Amino acid sequence: VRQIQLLLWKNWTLRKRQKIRFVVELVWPLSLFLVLIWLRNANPLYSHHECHFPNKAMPSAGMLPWLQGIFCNVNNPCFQSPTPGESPGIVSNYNNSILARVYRDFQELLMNAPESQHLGRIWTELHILSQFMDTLRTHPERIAGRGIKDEETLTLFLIKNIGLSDSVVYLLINSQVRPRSWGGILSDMSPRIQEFIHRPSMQDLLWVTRPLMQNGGPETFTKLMGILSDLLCGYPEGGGSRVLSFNWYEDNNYKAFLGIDSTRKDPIYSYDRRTTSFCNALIQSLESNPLTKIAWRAAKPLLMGKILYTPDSPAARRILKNANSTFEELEHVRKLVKAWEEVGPQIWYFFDNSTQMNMIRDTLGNPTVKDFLNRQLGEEGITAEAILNFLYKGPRESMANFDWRDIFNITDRTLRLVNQYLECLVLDKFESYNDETQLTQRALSLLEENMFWAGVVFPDMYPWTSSLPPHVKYKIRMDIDVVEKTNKIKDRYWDSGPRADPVEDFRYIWGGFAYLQDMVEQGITRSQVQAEAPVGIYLQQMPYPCFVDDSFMIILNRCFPIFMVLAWIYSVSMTVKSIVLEKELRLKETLKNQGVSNAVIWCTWFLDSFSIMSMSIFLLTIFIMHGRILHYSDPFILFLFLLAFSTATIMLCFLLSTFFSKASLAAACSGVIYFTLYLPHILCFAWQDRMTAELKKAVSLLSPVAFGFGTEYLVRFEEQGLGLQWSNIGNSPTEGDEFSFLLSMQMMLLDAAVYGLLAWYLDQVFPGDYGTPLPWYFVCVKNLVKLNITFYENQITAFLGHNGAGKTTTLSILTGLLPPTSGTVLVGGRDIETSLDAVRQSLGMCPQHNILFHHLTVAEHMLFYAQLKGKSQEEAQLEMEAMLEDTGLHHKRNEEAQDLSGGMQRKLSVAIAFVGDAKVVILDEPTSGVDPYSRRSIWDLLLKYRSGRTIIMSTHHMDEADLLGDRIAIIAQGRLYCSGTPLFLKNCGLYLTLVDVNELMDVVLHHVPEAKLVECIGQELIFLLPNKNFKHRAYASLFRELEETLADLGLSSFGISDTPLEEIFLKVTTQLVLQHVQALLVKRFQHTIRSHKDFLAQIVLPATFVFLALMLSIVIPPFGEYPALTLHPWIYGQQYTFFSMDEPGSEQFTVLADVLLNKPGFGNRCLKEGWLPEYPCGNSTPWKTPSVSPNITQLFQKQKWTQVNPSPSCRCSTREKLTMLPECPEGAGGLPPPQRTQRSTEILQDLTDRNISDFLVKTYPALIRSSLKSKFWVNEQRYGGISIGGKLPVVPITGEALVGFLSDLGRIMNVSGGPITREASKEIPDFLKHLETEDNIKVWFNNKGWHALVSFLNVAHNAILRASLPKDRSPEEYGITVISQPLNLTKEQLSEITVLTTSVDAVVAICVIFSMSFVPASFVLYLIQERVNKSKHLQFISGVSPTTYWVTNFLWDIMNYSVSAGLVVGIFIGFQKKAYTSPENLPALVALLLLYGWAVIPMMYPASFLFDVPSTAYVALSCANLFIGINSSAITFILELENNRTLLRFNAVLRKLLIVFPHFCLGRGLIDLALSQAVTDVYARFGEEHSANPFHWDLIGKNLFAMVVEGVVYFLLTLLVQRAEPTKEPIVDEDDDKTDILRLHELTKIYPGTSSPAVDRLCVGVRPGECFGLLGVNGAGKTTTFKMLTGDTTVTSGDATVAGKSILTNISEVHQNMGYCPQFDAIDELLTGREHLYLYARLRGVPAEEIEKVANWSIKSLGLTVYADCLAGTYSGGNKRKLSTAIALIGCPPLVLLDEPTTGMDPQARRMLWNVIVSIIREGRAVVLTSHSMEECEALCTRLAIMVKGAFRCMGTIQHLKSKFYIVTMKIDLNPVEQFFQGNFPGSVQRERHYNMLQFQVSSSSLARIFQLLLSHKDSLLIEEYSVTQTTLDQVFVNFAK
Ligand SMILES: *[C@@H]1O[C@H](CO)[C@@H](O[C@@H]2O[C@H](CO)[C@@H](O[C@@H]3O[C@H](CO)[C@@H](O)[C@H](O)[C@@H]3O)[C@H](O)[C@H]2NC(C)=O)[C@H](O)[C@H]1NC(C)=O
Ligand SMILES: *[C@@H]1O[C@H](CO)[C@@H](O[C@@H]2O[C@H](CO)[C@@H](O)[C@H](O)[C@H]2NC(C)=O)[C@H](O)[C@H]1NC(C)=O
Ligand SMILES: *[C@@H]1O[C@H](CO)[C@@H](O)[C@H](O)[C@H]1NC(C)=O
Ligand SMILES: *[C@@H]1O[C@H](CO)[C@@H](O)[C@H](O)[C@H]1NC(C)=O
Ligand SMILES: *[C@@H]1O[C@H](CO)[C@@H](O)[C@H](O)[C@H]1NC(C)=O
Repeated sequence: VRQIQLLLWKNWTLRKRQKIRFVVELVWPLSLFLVLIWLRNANPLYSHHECHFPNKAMPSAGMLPWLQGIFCNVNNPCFQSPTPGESPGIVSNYNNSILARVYRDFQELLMNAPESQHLGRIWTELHILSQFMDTLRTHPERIAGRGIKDEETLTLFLIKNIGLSDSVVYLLINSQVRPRSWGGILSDMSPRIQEFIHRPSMQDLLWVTRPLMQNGGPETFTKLMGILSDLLCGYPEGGGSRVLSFNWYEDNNYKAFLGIDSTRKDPIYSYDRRTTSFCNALIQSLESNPLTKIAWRAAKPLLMGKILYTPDSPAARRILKNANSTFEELEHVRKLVKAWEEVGPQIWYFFDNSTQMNMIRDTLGNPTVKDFLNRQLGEEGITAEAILNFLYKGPRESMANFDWRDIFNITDRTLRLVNQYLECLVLDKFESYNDETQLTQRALSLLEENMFWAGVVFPDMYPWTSSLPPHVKYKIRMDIDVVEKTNKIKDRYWDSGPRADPVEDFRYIWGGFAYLQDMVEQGITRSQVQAEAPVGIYLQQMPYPCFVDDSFMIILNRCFPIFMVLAWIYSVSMTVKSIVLEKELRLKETLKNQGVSNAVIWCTWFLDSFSIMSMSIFLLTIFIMHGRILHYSDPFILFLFLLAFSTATIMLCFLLSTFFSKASLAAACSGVIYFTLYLPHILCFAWQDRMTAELKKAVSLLSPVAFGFGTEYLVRFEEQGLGLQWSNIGNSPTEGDEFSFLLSMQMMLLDAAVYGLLAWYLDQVFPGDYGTPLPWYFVCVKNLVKLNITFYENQITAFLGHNGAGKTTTLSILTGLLPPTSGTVLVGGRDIETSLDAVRQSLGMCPQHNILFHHLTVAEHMLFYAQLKGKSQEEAQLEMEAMLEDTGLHHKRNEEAQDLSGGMQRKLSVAIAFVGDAKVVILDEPTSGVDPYSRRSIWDLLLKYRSGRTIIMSTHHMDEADLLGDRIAIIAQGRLYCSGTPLFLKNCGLYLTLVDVNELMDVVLHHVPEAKLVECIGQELIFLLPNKNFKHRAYASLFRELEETLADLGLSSFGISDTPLEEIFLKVTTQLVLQHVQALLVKRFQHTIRSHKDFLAQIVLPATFVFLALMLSIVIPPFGEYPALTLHPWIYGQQYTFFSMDEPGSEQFTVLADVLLNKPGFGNRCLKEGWLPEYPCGNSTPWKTPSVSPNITQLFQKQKWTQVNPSPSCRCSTREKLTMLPECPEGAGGLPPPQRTQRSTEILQDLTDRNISDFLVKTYPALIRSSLKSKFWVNEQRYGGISIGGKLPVVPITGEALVGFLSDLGRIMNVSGGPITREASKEIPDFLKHLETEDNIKVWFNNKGWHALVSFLNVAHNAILRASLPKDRSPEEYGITVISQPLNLTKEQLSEITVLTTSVDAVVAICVIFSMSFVPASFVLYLIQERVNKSKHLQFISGVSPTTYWVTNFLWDIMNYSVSAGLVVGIFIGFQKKAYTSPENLPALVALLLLYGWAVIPMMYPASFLFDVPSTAYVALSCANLFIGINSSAITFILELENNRTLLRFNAVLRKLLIVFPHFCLGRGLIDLALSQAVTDVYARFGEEHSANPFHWDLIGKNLFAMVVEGVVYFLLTLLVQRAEPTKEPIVDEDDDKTDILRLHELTKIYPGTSSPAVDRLCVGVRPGECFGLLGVNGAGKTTTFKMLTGDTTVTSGDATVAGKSILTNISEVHQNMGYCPQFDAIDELLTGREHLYLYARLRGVPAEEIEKVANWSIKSLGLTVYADCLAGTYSGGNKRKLSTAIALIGCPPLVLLDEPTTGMDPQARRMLWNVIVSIIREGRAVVLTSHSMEECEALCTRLAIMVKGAFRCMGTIQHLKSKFYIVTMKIDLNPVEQFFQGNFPGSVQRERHYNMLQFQVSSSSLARIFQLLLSHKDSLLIEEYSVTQTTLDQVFVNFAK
């Protein structure tokens, strides 16, 4: 088919000529995705490496490990390499620290080396003899000549004075000449000590200790913390990495969009306590300084907090006595520190005054080897005297490290400071309360000062239950701020990451829940068993693989379809508007009649809507690739997906093309239907994806839903990279989901196909032009019988006929639109047998409506309409040139059809009506409405196309038929009357009009006996004379007589006229306002009850929106309710929990494993119904083994792999592409776990003798991928078993009896002494036993599960309890359960819940406002409908001033708004929506609802003036109101949430700026009501309560007052928006190129009501009986004068407006003067839907009262009881005009301005209307006519006037006016008549060829000479018949504006 090319070219021409929709459709979606590009740039993707978190020691695993662990893991570091904790045997990570390295260097060189054994003897020598001390050493010394003392054998002295030739003289005794033992070879462990101090352990002293030694505190606290970590922690890789857990999606609204988030109620200051009075100082310094205001707030409950137990029963006291294991040893530590107070005074006694200190001073000569000390300088740092060093520098003397100064003083100061700090602790934390209700109030009291840890309430035990049940159950009641919420157990939004923030998500560790829980369970276990065998807990979080968390992935999954829909919404609207407009102009019917099929039209529309769509999609894909938003998916499959979406939406537009007939309405409605069809994808995405049937084709019947599913799959793929590559486009992609991206696109294409097919099916049957439901396919033209018509080849055969009397059906049969067959209508020599071909190519037609496109130029209109049935384009140029030459419109070749003149449009349509060489042509009213000059132009065009064509024109103008062409054909409901020329059909007589009565009538009677005065009208006289056998006396002798006698008689005019064709055609066939507002109210009531698309659509749609809002708000559960969780591992779904059995050599560990995995099951599910009341436990115990995977799994791991990386790693490809999880290969973690077994529900894996980390971190991606199906609530099928076994590598070697060694050191001293040190040392072995635990167990927990670390503590402690008990009391009955029940919230805690609820309240308030705003939009639509379509100024002139009109419209608006308000309040009254139905709150709500309309309707009213389309105003107002309300509520709500100078602006806009808007007032009213209700509910169960009476006069009352004042001021504004006479003359001189003494007479001038001289200086007025016709050319449209005279509108004063309505000028009295001149409303102002009562409403404006007459007054009309009962919108073309002109004359007004009194009416009705007009002018009621048809202005206008170029030209009666500005027709050889017309008559004109029907016009008054030669001498000139007619008034009018 070739029509597709031309149709596509036409569509492209329209698209290019629009130039406004094309540019925006191409540019604006790019701008929309620029938002996505900006969001991608702003929101980055977080990428991070592998994590291996260290251990988290528990209080049951010693004090030292737990304390150093809580100090080390303050950040919970992420470590790439696995920590030593994950290893099977070793469990302590802190063996790389400086202290650990020092302790490893020691205990190796010194203790564990067989070198100190010898020195032990010297150490234990002591040799401290108490009796042989204290200056008691004297000996007799009787030895002589020898020593060991001094010889005493001499007569002079012994040793001193006898040192010369005598006895002993020196240390060695000698009588002749003067002169055990060695400890450790005089050196002991010298080289060992030197080596030990020369190790890297010097870094402990000379590198890191030196900053601490200098001053108290080296520098800022960060460096001190780092130094302490280096000493204690010693973590590798420096400071550990962090994940920062960037996920706020769990509440925390203040920190996301409210700016800075305020903390909790911070304490004021240290307001006294029982502490040291120094601890208060540091507490104040920490809780007031912002640096530590956060850390101390999270540390005060632990150091200074209380734990409360409810039962107070002896069992509870016994349990807690076994639970204070850590505190009873922290007290021991504190006592040990405090023992310094007594030790120090005795240690310092060794320097000031001590005998021991003197020994080293006295040992310098020979004791302790030689003079050198350290074995004669054994080491470089050794030796020196040491008597002037840190060893001693005298008891008191004045140096870098001399004496015990700089060591003892600093040590004492540090120890005293440590004792003071440690005294700032509370260890009697356990407080004994009862009944569990004092617990809650005391916790509430303590939480103000943060001195409250928790409360351990025990269910089901009375205060008198000394014994302990086999199943001991207990609860922990934490504060909700520092405990995980118990209402949600999962994150509810899976984000790739380990969820390991130090402070944001580990509320179970730093909050103290886990520590207290473990202490309580340890107490319970040790009370129920009491068999020692201590086993702690070393909770270790599961490793996490390297991940790339992209925060943008949340977007583009719920925002990409939003943007796509909002991007093609305007294209959808524009294309639907174009399609509907192509049918509204009745142009699709024209195309179908021309020959092109419907399928071709659909195909070309698809091509037009697809070319621009493809261009836009190409631009969008280029932008997306350039925007770096979809970087990995594909460059091309995205383009294919968008093309599929485009064709789907084009098919949907084709579907929505139906159900519509108006372009604007369809354009407005499609733009919202296309989004409503996209809503249920959002509905399924929001809390509905979990409930899926694996085949969403049923719900994806809408294309946007399919696009949403496809983009969801694209998002889910983009996380792993390669989103939509061809390799995995479909074939069960996305973790084996049945629904596929490829399948989704294919079914969307099928959806487009079915939409197109259904659109075809509907369009074949829905339009009213034609239909066929359920088709179930399986001499040129002449008519002998069809009745007898033979259209001649060169005649304009006017096919006249009455409406519905064969004038339409016969044409429809002949044109082939409805071929009846069985006839002899041989059109052009061809029959009906084949009318599709060779007929339409030469049967160009023209319907009544125009067939010109709005936007095509005339240079292309004829081109398209000639090539539609043409073949080539070269001939098309010649045809266009010929058509332009004929039409004479060559100058206006580039002007579009819309810009063409009104009269030129019809001329062009007739020109293109028959252009493809149409031999036979059909015309339907070629000149229905045109200017007479344009009528003559189009007639000249038609007469130039008669060379070979046989044009057939069916005109309702009988006057036009006689002048268009010969051979008229009138059909009188059957057959043919007479197919002859009008001259031969006129005589199927001659009426001469002569314009005193007695003198005028005397001439007619005297000179003729058959002369009769037909009508003696005013200023007229119509004389009737016979036509047949009239001789010469009655032919023109009267004209000779009238001309002979014309000076005496006035007349001044004369003429002869023939019989008009109109006759021939018919021959064949106050106290007034109260009664006006009532009428307007009745009209409104009738209109609103006779329209189901305006009343119900405005009282139900808001109700539906409010119901949807209520449904959305109700389903939201309360946010402030926190239930209690049983805290067992089965709270989640089916899961894998592993099982490592390490340290097999311990029988206790073997029995623990056996009673963990086999006998009582994994967990707590006892033999009785416990720990799982609703979870039954089955009996499977399969003990299976995984089958081999010989693909590569049984082979790749079958090679030799060392201890390192036993698995073949996996691809952490986060280098060039962000793949999030590594997506590890088939190797994964290696061989599968040896067994899978389940007892209750969970699969158990025996990870024994197998690497745990290499499996846990590597098989996790596979499990999560297999489990991730919705990404909302996904169970990763694993949370972490517990690894039985593991020894704490560091254990105190000394153990017990260390005090005995310490006592021996203090034995020879006062180092022993003091009451405090005895108390500290009496129970030291228990302290050392509890310092660390030898055998220990590890626990693995997945922190992504919220309640996992707690639950696995519970299962581990249950196992420990079941293992420690002896070989009796079977463990199947023994268990412990914890229940986390947080405390009830406080004011500040519930403030967040109040804000969260107020958010939903504001959302529902916005929905209610948007729903309620529709009614004012409907009122505006009605106002525009009755404004632009007239009937506005019609009611103005016929009614009271606009003030009362607007008042009654306001009253009706209130009446129609009250019902909707009642519906809304009645849908709120059900279910008690947010307690809006309360007796105190309901009046406020109903008042707000009622007053919102009163306040917003006056703002809706002015929108009528701005908007002219009565359909675009609805959307442009609803969207505007929605935007205003949303903006107002958002500004007034989100800004209300931190004193950052925005609160002043917020208050200003709340008080003065935004208070004006009623939408803001209603929003504030509902928001404040919701807040008040929430506060009342909060205070209800707190016992406070308050009144909070509505109408606060400052909170919600101000909104009501604002609405009340706004309604009045805006009504005044609407009234204001709706809100000269120099000289005049009575003289009339326009007749030749003095008062008012007549009825309905005017004596005034006139001036234009504009800035240009439109109508100035008009005539005076009209006589009582005078139908003054205000005619004129289209240049002077008379609108500027008609509007000024009546109807107001453009009735501005201008320069000199002085015209009056016969009683007063139209200055300051137009309203009073408007009661005399009812306009005829040439715009067909029947804008209502009232039947038989529309005239009842229009009959108002009665002088005093007509209520008893209005029934009969409506009866007087133009033949009532015909269409009166029919609906006003169901009237025919002329019926509405007849009704309008009947209304225009109801009160017999003196002056009537009948503008276009009839239009498109059959002559049978035009004659009746003219009869009514003459009847009403007979009495004296003047009328005014301005119709373009000269037939009406000649048969009705007694006087006539024509205005040209802005001024009138001529006046007077029609006959006298035509005389200043008589054609004889003869019917027969033109030889004798031509000679007679040139020999007898000197003047003549053309003879109109020799067609035997010639028309002769004489330019002279010698009518007498045309009688004898014409009638009497007819045979002399061979004339069969003759007739004389004067020139038509149309010639005179054309002559003026020629
Ligand atoms: C768990 O063990 C700790 C170990 O101390 C208990 O701590 C309590 O500590 C306070 C102060 O250190 C003791 O108060 C003292 O009472 C004596 C009189 O008995 C008085 O003379 C002192 O001046 C001081 O006020 C308190 O006695 C002590 N508790 C016990 C039971 O001895 C903690 O109470 C233990 N918890 C449980 C639940 O048993
Ligand atoms: C805090 O909330 C708890 C919820 O369990 C309240 O305890 C019960 O609250 C309900 C109301 O929903 C009452 O009907 C019960 O009587 C309460 N229990 C008891 C034993 O009285 C608790 O009262 C609340 N505390 C407050 C509001 O201070
Ligand atoms: C911890 O374990 C042993 C204990 O001596 C030793 O290899 C070293 O101190 C540490 N090993 C590490 C950190 O790999
Ligand atoms: C400790 O240091 C102080 C401060 O200089 C000093 O006065 C004192 O002598 C030193 N030695 C002591 C207190 O034994
Ligand atoms: C121990 O202290 C007491 C009193 O403080 C004192 O008398 C005694 O001498 C001291 N010990 C020695 C060895 O001096």
